[PDB]
Amino acid sequence: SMNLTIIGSGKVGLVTGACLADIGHDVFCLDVDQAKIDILNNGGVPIHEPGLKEVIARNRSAGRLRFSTDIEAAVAHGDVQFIAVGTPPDESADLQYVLAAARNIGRYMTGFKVIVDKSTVPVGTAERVRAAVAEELAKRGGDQMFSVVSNPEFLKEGAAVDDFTRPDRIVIGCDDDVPGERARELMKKLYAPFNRNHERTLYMDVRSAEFTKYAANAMLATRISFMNELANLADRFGADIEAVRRGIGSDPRIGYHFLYAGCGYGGSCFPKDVEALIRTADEHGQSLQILKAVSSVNATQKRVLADKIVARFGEDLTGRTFAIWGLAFKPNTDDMREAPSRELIAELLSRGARIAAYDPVAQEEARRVIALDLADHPSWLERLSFVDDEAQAARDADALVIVTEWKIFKSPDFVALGRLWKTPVIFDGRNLYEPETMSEQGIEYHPIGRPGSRQ
Amino acid sequence: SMNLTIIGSGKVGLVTGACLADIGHDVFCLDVDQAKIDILNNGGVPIHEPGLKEVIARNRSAGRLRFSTDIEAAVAHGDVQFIAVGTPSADLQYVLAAARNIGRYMTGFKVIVDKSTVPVGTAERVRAAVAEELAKRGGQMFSVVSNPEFLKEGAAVDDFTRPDRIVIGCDDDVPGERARELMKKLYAPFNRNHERTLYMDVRSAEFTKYAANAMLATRISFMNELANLADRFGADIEAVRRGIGSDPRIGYHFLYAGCGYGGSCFPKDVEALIRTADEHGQSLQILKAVSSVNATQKRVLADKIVARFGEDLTGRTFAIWGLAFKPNTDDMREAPSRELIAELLSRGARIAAYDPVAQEEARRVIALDLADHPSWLERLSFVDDEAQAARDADALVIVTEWKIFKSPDFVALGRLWKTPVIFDGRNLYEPETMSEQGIEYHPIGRPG
Amino acid sequence: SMNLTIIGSGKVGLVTGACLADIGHDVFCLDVDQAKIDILNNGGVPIHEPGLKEVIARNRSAGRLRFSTDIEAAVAHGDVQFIAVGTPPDSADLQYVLAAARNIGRYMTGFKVIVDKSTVPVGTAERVRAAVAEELAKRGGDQMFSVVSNPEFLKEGAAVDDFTRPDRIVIGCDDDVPGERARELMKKLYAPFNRNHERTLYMDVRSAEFTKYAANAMLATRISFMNELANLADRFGADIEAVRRGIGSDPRIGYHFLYAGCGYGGSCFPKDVEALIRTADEHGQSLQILKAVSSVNATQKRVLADKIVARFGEDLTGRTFAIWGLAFKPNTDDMREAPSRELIAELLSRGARIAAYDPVAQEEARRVIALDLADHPSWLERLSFVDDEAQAARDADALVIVTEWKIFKSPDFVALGRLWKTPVIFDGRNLYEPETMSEQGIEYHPIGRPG
Amino acid sequence: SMNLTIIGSGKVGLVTGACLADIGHDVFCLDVDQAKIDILNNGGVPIHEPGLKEVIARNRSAGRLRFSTDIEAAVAHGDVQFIAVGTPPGSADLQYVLAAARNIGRYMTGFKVIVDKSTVPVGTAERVRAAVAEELAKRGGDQMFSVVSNPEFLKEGAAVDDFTRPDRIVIGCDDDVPGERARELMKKLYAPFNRNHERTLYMDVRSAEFTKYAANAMLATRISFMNELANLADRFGADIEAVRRGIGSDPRIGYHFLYAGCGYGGSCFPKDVEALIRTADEHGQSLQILKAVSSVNATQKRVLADKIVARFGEDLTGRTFAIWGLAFKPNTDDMREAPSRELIAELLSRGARIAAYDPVAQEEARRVIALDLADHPSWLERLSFVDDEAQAARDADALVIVTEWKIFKSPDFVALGRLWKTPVIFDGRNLYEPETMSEQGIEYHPIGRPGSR
Ligand SMILES: O=C(O)[C@H]1O[C@H](OP(=O)(O)OP(=O)(O)OC[C@H]2O[C@@H](n3ccc(=O)[nH]c3=O)[C@H](O)[C@@H]2O)[C@H](O)[C@@H](O)[C@@H]1O
Ligand SMILES: O=C(O)[C@H]1O[C@H](OP(=O)(O)OP(=O)(O)OC[C@H]2O[C@@H](n3ccc(=O)[nH]c3=O)[C@H](O)[C@@H]2O)[C@H](O)[C@@H](O)[C@@H]1O
Ligand SMILES: O=C(O)[C@H]1O[C@H](OP(=O)(O)OP(=O)(O)OC[C@H]2O[C@@H](n3ccc(=O)[nH]c3=O)[C@H](O)[C@@H]2O)[C@H](O)[C@@H](O)[C@@H]1O
Ligand SMILES: O=C(O)[C@H]1O[C@H](OP(=O)(O)OP(=O)(O)OC[C@H]2O[C@@H](n3ccc(=O)[nH]c3=O)[C@H](O)[C@@H]2O)[C@H](O)[C@@H](O)[C@@H]1O
Repeated sequence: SMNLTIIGSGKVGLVTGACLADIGHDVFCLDVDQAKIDILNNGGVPIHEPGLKEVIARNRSAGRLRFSTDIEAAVAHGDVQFIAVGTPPDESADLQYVLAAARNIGRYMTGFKVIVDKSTVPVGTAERVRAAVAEELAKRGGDQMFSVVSNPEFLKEGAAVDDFTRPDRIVIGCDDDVPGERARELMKKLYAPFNRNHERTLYMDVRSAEFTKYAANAMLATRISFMNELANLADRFGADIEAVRRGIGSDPRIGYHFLYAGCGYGGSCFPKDVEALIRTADEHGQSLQILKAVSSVNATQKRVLADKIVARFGEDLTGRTFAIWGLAFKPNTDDMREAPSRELIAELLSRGARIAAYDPVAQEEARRVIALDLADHPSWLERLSFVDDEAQAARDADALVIVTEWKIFKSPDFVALGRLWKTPVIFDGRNLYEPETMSEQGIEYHPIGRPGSRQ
Repeated sequence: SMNLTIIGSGKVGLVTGACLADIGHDVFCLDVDQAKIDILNNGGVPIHEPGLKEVIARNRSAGRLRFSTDIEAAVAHGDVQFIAVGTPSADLQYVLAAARNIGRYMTGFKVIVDKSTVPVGTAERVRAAVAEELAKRGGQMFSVVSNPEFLKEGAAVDDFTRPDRIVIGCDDDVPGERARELMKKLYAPFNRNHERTLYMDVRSAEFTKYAANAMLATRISFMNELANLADRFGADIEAVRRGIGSDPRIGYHFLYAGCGYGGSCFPKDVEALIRTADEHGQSLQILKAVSSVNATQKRVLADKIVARFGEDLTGRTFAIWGLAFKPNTDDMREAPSRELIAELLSRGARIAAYDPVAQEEARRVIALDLADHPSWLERLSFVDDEAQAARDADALVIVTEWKIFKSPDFVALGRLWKTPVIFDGRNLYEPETMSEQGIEYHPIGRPG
Repeated sequence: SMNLTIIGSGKVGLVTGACLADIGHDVFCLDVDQAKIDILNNGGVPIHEPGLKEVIARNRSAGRLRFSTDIEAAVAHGDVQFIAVGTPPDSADLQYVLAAARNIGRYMTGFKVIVDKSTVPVGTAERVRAAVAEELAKRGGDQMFSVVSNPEFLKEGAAVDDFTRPDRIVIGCDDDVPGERARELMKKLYAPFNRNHERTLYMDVRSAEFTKYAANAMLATRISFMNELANLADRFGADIEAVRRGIGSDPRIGYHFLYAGCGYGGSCFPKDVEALIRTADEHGQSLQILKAVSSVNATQKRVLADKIVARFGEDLTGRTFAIWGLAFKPNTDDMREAPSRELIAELLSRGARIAAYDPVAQEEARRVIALDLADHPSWLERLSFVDDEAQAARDADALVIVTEWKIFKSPDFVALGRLWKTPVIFDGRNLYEPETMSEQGIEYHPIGRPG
Repeated sequence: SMNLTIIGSGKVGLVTGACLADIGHDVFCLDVDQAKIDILNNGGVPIHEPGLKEVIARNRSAGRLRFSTDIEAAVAHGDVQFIAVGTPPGSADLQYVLAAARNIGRYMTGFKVIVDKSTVPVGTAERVRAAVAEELAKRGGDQMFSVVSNPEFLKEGAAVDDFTRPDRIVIGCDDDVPGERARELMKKLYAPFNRNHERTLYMDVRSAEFTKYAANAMLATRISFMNELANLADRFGADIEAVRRGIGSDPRIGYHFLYAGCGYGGSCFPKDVEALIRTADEHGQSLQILKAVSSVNATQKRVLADKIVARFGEDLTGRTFAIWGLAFKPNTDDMREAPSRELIAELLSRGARIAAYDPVAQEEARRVIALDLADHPSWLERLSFVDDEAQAARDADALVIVTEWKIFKSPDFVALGRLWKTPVIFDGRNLYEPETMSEQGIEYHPIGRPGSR
């Protein structure tokens, strides 16, 4: 059992801190946003993460988990200091809060600290974190040493508590000098309870660990863009992208996962990380061709639903009504960041249509961000409504558009719907239904990468 | 037990036919190259495929496997006719020619199986050709089926008998559903544990084959770009591989950066898919990038070498370990070694190449490659022993990671080369092992 | 989308019915217990299964899931009829299964596919087939059917996850023409579970029936195997946990279910192991390994008392023991065959006072332990249940751990130090690292490790 | 790079020594059998291990691998001393291990790390420690050492692959100062095996010693487990192979080592399972599951004869049986504890003639069966060996398959039909699919499945 400090209280820090406490460590979770800290200390949780509330509560009442804004108390407490603060897009990749945390650790250090970069940060960030802390130690005459370590984060939004407790792997990057080898043993000790069956931890140098995180997200992004290009080609060949998915996923060298063509990828991670890796690379004088292509295919894909709609109803959608099913960038979250629904709704509104959107969870967040998106077009927002019931969105719709494959959308009341829409047309950005089931249900179906039914 | 005909006697047809026989079918293997057929009938095997000779022999002597050039007897024999001929962007002549013959001499209901890798919609052309030759005859029904091939060169017999999956594409009309049942019957012995077979429409089966090879190609090019980025960040591409392969969504396989991909399949298929797409008015951005990264990567060894010894390599000698496009084959098609050796030769160097298996094939293709430069060829030799290549070398270059190169006699070598320098296009050795062995190591995507 | 009927509303039927609905099927869930039906139709859930309430609710409001006691309506509804009723030892009581089978035969319209989901002895599907064919003969029936075996692989307390993301789905069918028809229907029904890897596994019905037993029997064998080695480790002075990692790292053996402790319990392993032994004796064969496995477990359930008696004496009058964990495993409230019951009885019989704690099974335990010990009112007066783990430790001579619920993994050893009489812990689950206990000043008695 | 000595030149020592050299260590391989040493120094290899010859050659010519009978030179050379000598019979014979230990103590210079590689009984490392500390007392020795357990997990005939790409490496060390020093040395030694996943697993020495036996005992249990269920399947009319797929698909159970058949043999499982049972009775505990496991195997080795006698009668005089497979498993020539030996004995004793075939073990089988049957010269005259699988079938009343060598998987059933007396096959390894046999006109008797006629 060790004393750990986590700096930052978002998905990464909140989950990491709570869960490391849950295995018997004494965790101090620090943040500067006093309201966030106040809310946590009053039994609330600022993020939609199944499991997280009960774990936080359990460990607070047990004396293992504390929330505060006391910077000095935080650095005093932990021998291991996790940097888990955010990294906002710039112009790409804003290191200010990370370096600020690093500075404070250097400013008030007593003895040997292990400083862990948990937040997703660009290769070499750990050297800047080391330079910042070594300096604040020079302004103090410090014969106290430290090592910076890379321990990236692999949590999926809305599945973060499971992903943390039952990880595929744990990546640790350490220097092989003497401080580094000391920090390494401490990480070994810290993560022991995760290595009791298969050995889940994976050791490397810090620059490799930093890199790994980006490459991992970049490959997952490539897989998706890959299938999306092929899906648009399938429409031309008359093939079925879903048959092809089973077809190539059955080769264990490729695997079955993340090959789901649709209306593109969004969220707080892929687009940021892909972009950041492309920039870093251009800055080192290298042009990532494949990743550049991957990023371009996605920007295009986010426009595919509008294209299909415009191709079917015309350039001018004045007088049309579209039901939108699903707003969040993926199911089981309320995160609207980079969500395909936002680009879709904008295009449609701009061409004169009325939109009735439904999402089991993201209604509020969507209303907020889409209002900001469209600030310069008040008159568009007047043609956008949110409804409380999936079927209600369909009232007088020329078509229903599915953009996030939430479970409730998989088995709808097609008869109740038949009584509501103007025409039984569905555009499907996630391939939820089997075309010929749609055909027999009398529905004009427009999937992505498969043949439709159109009757 | 059914009677099958296989048309074509290269890797795909030879292995397919022999192996389908070995499970009790009566296989007629047809080809027009009489010499090939003569060789097979005299116990020889025109391809380097472990296992294949014994399987062919076993089944010939058992009366289940026959080789001939008799077109009509072939068509007469098989109720299922596999088209397994070659496809030299994307030349359909031999496939259509086989299709015609089947139409020309058909008796009853045939199931025609496109096994050879062919572009989406090829099965409709094969259907049109055969229906026509049936109209010149007042004709009996048939269905064209897609059943792609997933054999790795040099491991083809294993890959056929214990497949990951079997892909079958059929129409859902009544001929098509009849062909389907026949395929079900034919492949029954492969479905006795897990159900290995996967049914779909024919255009999707055709597509699957290309997408699969294109995804594999992407994974490689992907890691190669990252490898060249690692060199700049000072990261270790191999650590990264472990780092991202441990995510089961990504997987551990085909993430080996190096000097690029080669051979008779990836380059052809990736190019073919790009063309077909442009022809349908779509530009595959990712795949084009993937193809461009590989053309570049095959030049990476030369670049590192020129960066270290200069633009003019006159008076240098390089040892080349590995010629074949990958280990455990003798196939020199699209092999990185060919681009490397050309570049080096063109800048004045002497080359001594070694490969456990491909020496003859390499000598042949490299002579053709460099026909216009006789004087280059005079500076190229092949040797019989890996260490001999090293005699007076300024450096040793590893381009194919055959097993014997994994544990070399670094002392014997030390007695032979001019300077202990190794460029490594496959990342065989651990850098610090090389450092302690006194060796100047240039890996791909790692610190040296 | 098909119309399915599920007969029985316990773990197997409730979860199976709700979850098959959730993928778009129209499910009629039938049971005779009107109170159970009434509770379900009023938004309640008679079992502790995470996920299950929301899935039931979701699908009721969507018109895909219905609960009733109307036998005839149930048979009329489903073309596929799941028998998921219970099978109470005896050894192995088929009455409710046969009774369900009869009703199906009694009111059948057209071709039915009858699916034995409940765990039933090899050849049960022939008895189900005989029962239904007869009721059809009392009716002059030119309607056909096939009986199918589709065993269940749900873990209590993880049943909803286990159903939706299964290792494999086992289907056993005849290869006559009715059977091959039922097979296609099962293929159709289970399609959505085969979209990545092919999860479904076809075989004959007797082999399917058998598989279920052999699967539980092999898991039981692994545990009893490690338990015997654990008691051997105490003699060699080795560490059973080191050995577990030692042999678990061979992929032929694997890492799971090798956790020695105070034995196995619950509503499945003991029943199924016993059943398979009986069936075998009835077929003139003595399963030696399984018999040994069963005997090792009966012994292991006494190990905690033995260790305790060896330390404090044959007469425990004047001693007090804290009991942490009552349920047969963590994350359930099921007290069936729970080691804690044999432990608590032994200890009470020798004069001790017991204070037991469990985060979930308090009520269930109080109920079953009262029945266990009905002949011994005076024993029960020496048994209390407490609401807070630490409270159990008040004046305890030792703390005994019998179910490794997560909250027990990181306890307040100082708070405890202020409460117990002596810092002694007997550990039936190996929760703690011995030398951590040593430095914490604690006299630790694990199973199969040095203390 | 370290200097290592390996004591003993059998599978364990030969492979270990050669392969540790192959990663750059300087290996001295010691043995007392001068002929064995002579054969190795002349490019020969006393064991059937694919890959081994080339590795040995490679490393000899490179100056990293040496074979000798010079005891003192051996002790002088290695700072790490692997005990890899044999452990024969009585249960579990420690004499050669203790003798090696003594020599190490007799001639030690500085700090040695002594590694018990050979499979030895729990607490053997204390006896090795006692023996060496004593020989140091007869010499007045400051010099310290630590005994370490590093068990072996090689499969016979696959030993080179299994060594170089291991599932895990098990190391047991004391946690005193000598022990922690030996631990670091082992960490250093095995580093090149930990560059991807960390393959090495540290524990105390008694647990390491135990691990080795439990691992074999669990593998043995799985097999006997399936064999009992196989015999129960015959009664229920179920298919044991369907059950295998049925329970293998549960990742908690896994797919491996669930092949019912005519039992387990070889130089390891029976020895180790027996040893574990004895040690246990000696510590006053009766291993019930293991005892049953051992009992089920002894019985299974008799199943083929039982099925044959049930079919043709108590008296097999005038019958002839083809035997396909002799080695205890495929890809080896090891006849130890092979099921074929118990089968052939039974059959011969009832008057039958036997024609046996094996692609590799013919010589070794002739030798051991002759010794098994020394007291029955007349039996051996009714036993022949043949060079071609099909020749065994000449006039056979039946063909019996006991080792599932690959060549048996696709036989010339027509060629055979022209040779045997009746088309009858008893299959102790379940090679063929029953209904394929049925259509081929063959009376098939598999283990734990329904047959034909
Ligand atoms: O860096 C991070 O923090 C995390 O980023 C991602 O997680 P996240 O963005 O929350 O969720 P994903 O499940 O990756 O969703 C990505 C987007 O791709 C889309 N997608 C996903 C899969 C697919 O097959 N097709 C597809 O379009 C999803 O709808 C979603 O919009 C990764 O999945 C995590 O492993 C990583 O730790
Ligand atoms: O279409 C076909 O008939 C076959 O082509 C390919 O196989 P192949 O070209 O024989 O050889 P691979 O083993 O795929 O290797 C191709 C190239 O990839 C390179 N490679 C592979 C993996 C890797 O990580 N890095 C890498 O550079 C190899 O050096 C090699 O030159 C596919 O792997 C087969 O599944 C397929 O059936
Ligand atoms: O037939 C059934 O319905 C189910 O029965 C069991 O599930 P369950 O009864 O919930 O309990 P398990 O999780 O199997 O645990 C069995 C007992 O063995 C004990 N055990 C388990 C694992 C172990 O390593 N050691 C050990 O002592 C557990 O504490 C528990 O008391 C099986 O695990 C399921 O696979 C099966 O579907
Ligand atoms: O202690 C040792 O030296 C070695 O002993 C065994 O290896 P081995 O003796 O070569 O034989 P195995 O391949 O393990 O099989 C042994 C016997 O079990 C039989 N077997 C195996 C698996 C199965 O499902 N059924 C079965 O009958 C084999 O046919 C053979 O008779 C162990 O597999 C290795 O872990 C260990 O390193």
